[PDB]
Amino acid sequence: MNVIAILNHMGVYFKEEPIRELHRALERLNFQIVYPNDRDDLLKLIENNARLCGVIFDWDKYNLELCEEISKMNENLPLYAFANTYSTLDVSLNDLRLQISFFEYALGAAEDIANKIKQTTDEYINTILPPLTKALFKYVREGKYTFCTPGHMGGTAFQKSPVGSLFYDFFGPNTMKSDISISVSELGSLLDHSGPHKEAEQYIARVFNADRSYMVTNGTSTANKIVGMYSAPAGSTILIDRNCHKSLTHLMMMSDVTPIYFRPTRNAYGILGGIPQSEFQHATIAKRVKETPNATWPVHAVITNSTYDGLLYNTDFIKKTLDVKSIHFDSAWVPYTNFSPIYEGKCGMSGGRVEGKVIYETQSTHKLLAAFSQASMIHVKGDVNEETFNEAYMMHTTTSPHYGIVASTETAAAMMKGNAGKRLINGSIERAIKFRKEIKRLRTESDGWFFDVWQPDHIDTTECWPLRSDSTWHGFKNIDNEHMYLDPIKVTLLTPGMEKDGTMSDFGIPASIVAKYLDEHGIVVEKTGPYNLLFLFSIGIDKTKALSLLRALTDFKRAFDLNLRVKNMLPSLYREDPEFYENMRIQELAQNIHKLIVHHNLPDLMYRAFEVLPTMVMTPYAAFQKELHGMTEEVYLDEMVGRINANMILPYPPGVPLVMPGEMITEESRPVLEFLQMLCEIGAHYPGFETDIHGAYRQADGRYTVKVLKE
Amino acid sequence: MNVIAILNHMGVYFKEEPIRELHRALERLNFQIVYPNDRDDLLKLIENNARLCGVIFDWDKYNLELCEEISKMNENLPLYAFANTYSTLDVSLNDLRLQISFFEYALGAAEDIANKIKQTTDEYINTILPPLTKALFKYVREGKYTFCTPGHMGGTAFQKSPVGSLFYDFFGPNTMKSDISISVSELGSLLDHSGPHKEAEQYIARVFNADRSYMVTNGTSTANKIVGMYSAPAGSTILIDRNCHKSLTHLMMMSDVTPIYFRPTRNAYGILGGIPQSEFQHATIAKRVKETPNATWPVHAVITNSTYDGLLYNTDFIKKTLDVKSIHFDSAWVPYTNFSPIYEGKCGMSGGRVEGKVIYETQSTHKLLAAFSQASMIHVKGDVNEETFNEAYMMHTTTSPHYGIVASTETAAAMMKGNAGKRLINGSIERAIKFRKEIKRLRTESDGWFFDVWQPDHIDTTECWPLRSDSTWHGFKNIDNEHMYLDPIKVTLLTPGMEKDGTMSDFGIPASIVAKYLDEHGIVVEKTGPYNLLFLFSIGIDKTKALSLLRALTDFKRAFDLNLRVKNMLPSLYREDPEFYENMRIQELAQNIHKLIVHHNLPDLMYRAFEVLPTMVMTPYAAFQKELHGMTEEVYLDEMVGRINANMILPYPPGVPLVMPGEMITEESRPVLEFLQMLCEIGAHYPGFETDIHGAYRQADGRYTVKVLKE
Amino acid sequence: MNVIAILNHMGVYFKEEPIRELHRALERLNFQIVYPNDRDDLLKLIENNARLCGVIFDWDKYNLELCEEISKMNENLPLYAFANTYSTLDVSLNDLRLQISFFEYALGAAEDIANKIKQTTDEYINTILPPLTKALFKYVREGKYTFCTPGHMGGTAFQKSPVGSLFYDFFGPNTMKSDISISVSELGSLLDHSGPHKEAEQYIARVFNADRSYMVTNGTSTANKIVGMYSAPAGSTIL
Ligand SMILES: *Cc1c(COP(=O)(O)O)cnc(C)c1O
Ligand SMILES: *Cc1c(COP(=O)(O)O)cnc(C)c1O
Ligand SMILES: *Cc1c(COP(=O)(O)O)cnc(C)c1O
Repeated sequence: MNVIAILNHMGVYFKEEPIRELHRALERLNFQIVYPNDRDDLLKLIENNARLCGVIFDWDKYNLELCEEISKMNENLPLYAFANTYSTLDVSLNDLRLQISFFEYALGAAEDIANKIKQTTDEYINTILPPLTKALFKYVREGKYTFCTPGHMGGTAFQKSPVGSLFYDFFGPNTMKSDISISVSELGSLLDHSGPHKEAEQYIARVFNADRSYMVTNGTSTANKIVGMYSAPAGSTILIDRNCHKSLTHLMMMSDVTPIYFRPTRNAYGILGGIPQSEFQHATIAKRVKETPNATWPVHAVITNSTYDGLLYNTDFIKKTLDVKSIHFDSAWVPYTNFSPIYEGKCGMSGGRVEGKVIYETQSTHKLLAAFSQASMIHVKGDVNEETFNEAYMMHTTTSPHYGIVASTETAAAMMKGNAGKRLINGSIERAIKFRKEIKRLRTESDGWFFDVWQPDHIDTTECWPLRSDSTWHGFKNIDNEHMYLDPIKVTLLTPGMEKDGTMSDFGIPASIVAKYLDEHGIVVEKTGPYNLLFLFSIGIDKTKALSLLRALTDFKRAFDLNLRVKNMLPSLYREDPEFYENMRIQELAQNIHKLIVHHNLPDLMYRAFEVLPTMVMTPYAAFQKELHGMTEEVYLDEMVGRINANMILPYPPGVPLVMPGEMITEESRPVLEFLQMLCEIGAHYPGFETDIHGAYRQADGRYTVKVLKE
Repeated sequence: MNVIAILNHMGVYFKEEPIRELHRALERLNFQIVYPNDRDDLLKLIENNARLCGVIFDWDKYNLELCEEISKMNENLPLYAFANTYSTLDVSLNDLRLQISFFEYALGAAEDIANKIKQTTDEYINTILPPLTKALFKYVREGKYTFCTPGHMGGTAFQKSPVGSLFYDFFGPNTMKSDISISVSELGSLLDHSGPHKEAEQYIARVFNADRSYMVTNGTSTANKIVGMYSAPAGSTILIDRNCHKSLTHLMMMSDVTPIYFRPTRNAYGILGGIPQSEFQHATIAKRVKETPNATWPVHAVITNSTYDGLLYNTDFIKKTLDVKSIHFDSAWVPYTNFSPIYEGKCGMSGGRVEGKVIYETQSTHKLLAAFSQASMIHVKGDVNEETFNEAYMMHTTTSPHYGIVASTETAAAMMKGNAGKRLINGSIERAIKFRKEIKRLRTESDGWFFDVWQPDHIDTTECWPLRSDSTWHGFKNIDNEHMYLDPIKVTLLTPGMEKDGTMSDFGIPASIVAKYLDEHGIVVEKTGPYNLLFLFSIGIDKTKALSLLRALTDFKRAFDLNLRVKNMLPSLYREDPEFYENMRIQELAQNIHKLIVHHNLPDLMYRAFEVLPTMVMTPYAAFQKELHGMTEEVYLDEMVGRINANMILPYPPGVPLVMPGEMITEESRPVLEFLQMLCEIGAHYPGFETDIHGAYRQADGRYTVKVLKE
Repeated sequence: MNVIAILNHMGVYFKEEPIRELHRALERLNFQIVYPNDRDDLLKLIENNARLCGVIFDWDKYNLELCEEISKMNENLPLYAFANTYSTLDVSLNDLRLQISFFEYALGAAEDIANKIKQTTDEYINTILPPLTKALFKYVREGKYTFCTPGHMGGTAFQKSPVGSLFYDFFGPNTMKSDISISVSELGSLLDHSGPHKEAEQYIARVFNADRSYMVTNGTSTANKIVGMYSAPAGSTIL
């Protein structure tokens, strides 16, 4: 932050001479001097260059063309405008947040002007930063408190060991000095909720529109277990979603509760939809209570909004139909549904406090924002006990938190405040919609097959495309209108190979081959398998990272139409088995895999398997108790009908659980077992595409083994 | 790491000319050149300067005086010794780990020598570093895999926001690039325990002498709950220590178990001793099972070794008398009991595998070592199930671990391996023993009172001082011999004010006033209150931080003997209440507080209160169930006899729990209630020394309120 | 105030090399470096030279010949003494007012040492000066309050008149900026006897051994008329 802009050359000498004298004075305090050209030149030095804090221009030249466009980007940006004798303001310059510092054209006084710019720049730094981060940066340059934790104390022990000097010189001197615990008086403690930590929690909830919010320092996987243990006593009933996370499954194994799984919607490509509106009724929930042994009235509900693919729900209908006093929303993929008018009424924070209910959200911080890993939040909207919810937060958070992540956790809430942060959320949406139009433009004009974006036929708008009932792009039968939304920054590329009715075709390329082709250039697909390609277009994807993805997609069509070899296209796959992948081309491998999907019938053995649910004998908490006593055994995959599993089956593809720990496969869940045996055959012929199931151990013959319980 | 040493000036020209030519060649690749004088000069450039990797000296001048002292410090340190024509080795140079690189004195070949030094230096970096850290540093300069988590992607989003540029320019560009998740193929995942993470768990367990060790990324407070949820089913019996931690209390409130509290020893100064040998008997444990309703055979035991003050126990006697198959040792203060011969047989890892038992330890990493915060380990010594214990670890660690802390967790185990790490553990002990002798030297020679170290009269040794039965320095009656140890790096300053029998005196200064006086110069007291001052002498405490503590202690005697004012000595205390602390001196405040301790009788109302235990009605897990249902109420402190509390009482001073959540104060625990009412009176007369109890809330009249359960 | 003294030479290289690295780091923040000779050389750099604030010497060489003579001349004078491994204090160093800052001989950390000396020097300035004078110097560097008396406002009107530029350039920029009236909130007023002016009256009386003392701004000739008009009514008798 040391860029000073000097716009507009008057041509006279009594105005350019003070500029030349100031040029030699600002460089003595480390400041970069730039000279833009016209009005459009200064506008490009703010959106692209974020390290600018000084704009020098003539006030009697552009008093209305610069005070309006700059105010729409940054409000507290200092403006070192130079006025004259006959200078005045304008009536249209009253409702604009600006910081204009006037000066004169006096010779010899250039030294006093340089001291005022440095003092004004320090005021801008001490304003846009939160008080928690301000106390961290001040303690590095001035704090000298000895005998504190940790033992390194800014890297003192690293300067005495030969191996410790390499780890300290990589990050930097200012990196280890900010690693302090609760051994500081002028910073308070995180568990005490006092001092700078008290004002930090009120600053995040005010920007994100909330009443009280904490700072989880162990990722979202930990924040879901703290809230789940607040409104679920031993022996109650919870309403967890079927499309849950690995951490959400362990929550059912740590508390003696009786969960009730929902019935989400799904298509044939593998993209899971959402929970229908009929499941939130009173006659639907109460019907499953009597059918499930040992189950009372549900007091907590876990809703995955959005899912792993990115599909927003309708919170305006759940907060009125679902009769749960503690409704939870797993907002681990949408930490931005507030800073844009196309996201109002789509989350729990949008709106107001529900009478007699409370909304919990675990907005991830390190997922789709800009902060260190292992960072999460707990958004509470309602009237809860402060002395009770505080004890549950200390059950998973240590007494010495890492302030390096805490400073970045609150930073994400400050980077989005104001018009400077709205240009990053709306900017990523405009870059995502532009990428969606570049696919349809290069599809009809191309000569052959081309990738397709899972989007409606009409994308001539900047909002969330609703999933209506008279469309064929989504392919969700019996879908509810005004309930399923689409995330514009969640572009899902649909590779050719299937039709629009859900059947198979004759010519197509699976998404597993494209996933490895993008890895050679440094692109890893977020979700691949059947015929989908999920990508993340958050604030970290600029115009360079977005255009680099389109160029790699055009190279795959050129290499496939010319029929190239595997060695001259996929060097990483050739090193796995050079003998088998010798005389093989890109067209021979793409056609042999497509025939195996039609032969084994993948879309049918996957849709019917995920629809039915195995018979849940006991609660997931009771299954973990038998494992600690040693009553577990390893059986074959073909010999397991009528047994209780011990772990959760997570087959890849897709990425959703199959059998929960504590269920039994009877005659109702017959297609469930057929889905596991089909992946063991298709993933054994060609190397590289082996079967990936988190729970199936590979032996020395080919047959996988599962972990069940003793009879 | 770029320091090259050139020792011994022969005086000739055919040997000094290649040195001058090499001086201009090594500077082109960023290397600092130093020229030591005699033999003692080179020895000071290694212990103090850890960034050295090149030693150039004549082989035919000091072939035995340098190859022996350097080998005792660093083994893999390269030695760029220059040999001659008539050069040979020595018989005494066979059992020494060195790396000697021979060269010649050729003109013009100085460029080829610089390439060999840079290549040898790169081999030294790629050897002393663990494979997990090596893969993290290499991924920064080569790995460019985009479209992955976290969202910042090396700090890309920070370059677009004005406030984000100030946070990216603080830690450094190489800091954000090293923040990656499990979205990397060549680094594996932490939950999968494969790849670099698989070899990292074996490298730590080998140095720390263990079979399997993990890396907890949420501090030690979280790792204690992982072991507690493995050998303690719902309805069993655990043996938790009375001197537990805040996280250990929440473990009893999350699992339906029946804990049995021990009876640790204690004196009058507030320093808690340890568990006697009689509590580990079979007739003592089985007697408390019948007296406690709903209690079976104990299957798990939690032993706090060491405590908060630093007192090692006797693991050689516990592992034979205590009949518990799952014995836990809370080693949250001794992460170094395997690098010195004066610590053998004092921890659970020392020795061998116990037949039919298993030892669990939670060594703290960010306490007395050198690593980032929120880092812990789980040491397992026994025969446990791998597929069962792994599920308990994933119930508290997120799926995307922060590799910045994981790389530093294994670094702490790598910085101590070899003789280079033994000089830091034994070096901190030598600096601690030297500090203990400087107190007794400045006590008799001084003219007046002086601080005293809680140590025996004979400290003329370098080992752990045992607590015998014929000594008066410890003041623990009915103590067991060869069971209580002393940590030399845990110096506890005993301020004058009490006698050696446990009564009170006439002249003394409390430790609370000294605690605030040390904060002015930059010294934070770890534990204070009655008449004790606990400090931490880790590896980070060098000779500068050690000598700075003695100077501040001598300044307190000078300011007190001359009778100075509070405003001219304690500026922080004067700003709290300038009106009351106006006409007050340092002698008037030190004498008024000492009379309040004798009047209210603190040592008697604290020793008898901690001895007796309240009547535990229900288990701590059952007390948390009534809090979620809204059956709590706030009552006065004077009206609570016969009620069940909801929170844990943690009064300061000292720092140990008083009443556990789920206990009742009857007629047996009468002194327990008197201890809470005594602190409310002594901490209300003079500002700054208010009553600090983690459980009692301050109202608007003076009387504190507690949180109990409804009848 | 920017003179740093480095006394004695141990002759070794692991102690003189950190001195050479610190020599190039202290000059970047405007600090003069002097190299005294023997013990009598450092004593002449304190009584004669008053702009000195840093004394660097070996702790294991003159631990009693320097900590006694310097204490007899200045109490809050910082002492940047470098200690070693086998270093300790003396029993005759308990009743002496000194400010000893310990360091090491580590290479590469010369930049961090320069930041500790600059902050220690700033703490020395903010301690020996009274709070009234300290608040006046900070108001000049940090103070953009407009529409206040007097009319010059740090010398603003002097930059417009040709004759006024000769009077403003004679004293200095920091001279006219320190001439402020009671138009400042964080400095209080002299007639109100509150804020910094309240603590200044109690500080002067404590130095000159008194209970209360004011500050007359019109010489002694005016102070004699204030006391005379307090204990001499109309028609009384004075001696
Ligand atoms: C990725 C994810 C998590 C894990 O996020 P972390 O911050 O790494 O713990 C938890 N829940 C959901 C729904 C996720 O998608
Ligand atoms: C300090 C301490 C802890 C907490 O350590 P962290 O690594 O910060 O989690 C836990 N137990 C004991 C006994 C402690 O002293
Ligand atoms: C010199 C003198 C004065 C005048 O002093 P000023 O401070 O200039 O007013 C007054 N009284 C006596 C006795 C003097 O000697």
